[PDB]
Amino acid sequence: SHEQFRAALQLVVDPGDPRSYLDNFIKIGEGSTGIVCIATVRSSGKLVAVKKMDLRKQQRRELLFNEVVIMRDYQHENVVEMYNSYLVGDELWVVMEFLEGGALTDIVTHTRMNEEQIAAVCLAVLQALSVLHAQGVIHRDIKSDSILLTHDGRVKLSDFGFCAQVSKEVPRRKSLVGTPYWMAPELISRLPYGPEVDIWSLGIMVIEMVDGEPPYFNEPPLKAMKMIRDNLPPRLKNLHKVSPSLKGFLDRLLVRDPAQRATAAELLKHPFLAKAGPPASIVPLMRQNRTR
Ligand SMILES: C[C@H]1CN(C(=O)c2cn(-c3ccnc(N)n3)c3cc(C#CC4(O)CCCCC4)ccc23)CCN1
Repeated sequence: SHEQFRAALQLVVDPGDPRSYLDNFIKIGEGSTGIVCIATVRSSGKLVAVKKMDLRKQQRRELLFNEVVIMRDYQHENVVEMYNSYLVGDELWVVMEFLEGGALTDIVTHTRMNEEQIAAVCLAVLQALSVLHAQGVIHRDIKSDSILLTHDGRVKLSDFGFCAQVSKEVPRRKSLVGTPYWMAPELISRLPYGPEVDIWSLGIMVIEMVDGEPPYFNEPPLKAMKMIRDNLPPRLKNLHKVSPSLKGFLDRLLVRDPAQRATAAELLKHPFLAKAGPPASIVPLMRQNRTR
């Protein structure tokens, strides 16, 4: 029931009607079940990000609990910070840190990044993923859209709307959750899975950064999933010279067998991440800067 869901959600969100201390909502994104707005904290003038989920439009409701609960009080340099969560009418509102730099999707679909830039993104995501995996947090939506940047190029992991929590007692999830093109093969095959699905999704995002799009992106999503399930681990098709470290790096991420796929803590030591540039190397790629 809808009101049954709204009632349970009211117990886990913060109390209050946040429309009191926020105004000047500017819509900047749409996710098919919700939107995302820039808002102004009326008491300080600072800008925050506010995402509003239409409760009536959630295929499966438990996911909204995951994000608001798992992310409350979470602090990491490479993770977008959630300030508060509120139930407003038929919408869940998440008030979070606003990243003015926007998504990595805008960079990857317009220009090809150099290895120093790709290494910098990988390092930021892997640092966030290693801390999250250690606490049992599975992101389940790693892609370019889930990467947000500051104006000076700092990488922050975003969109924990599909995240989940595993423990020593229940160490695996089984929900069919994620974006079809970045989904791990064990997940598409409807097997139980753990944090290793994020490592595969990261490997697909490397292909994004090199090739501009994930494999099979021209195909409909259900077609891409059948192909991920049955085909061999993609390697870069963007056949412009790639360094051997990047080649060896991707070979540790895009492993069909999750038990053989490298973990986040293992990849933090990989030679490819030595290529990582400073956050400033991301800056020229952003739309506000790349045409000057
Ligand atoms: C096509 C797009 C549609 N999208 C958007 O429009 C989004 C834009 N932002 C922006 C943008 C700029 N700055 C910020 N701070 N957020 C989003 C943040 C989240 C999120 C989240 C959290 O889970 C992170 C951990 C704490 C709790 C909340 C989700 C979606 C968006 C998503 C990508 N695909």
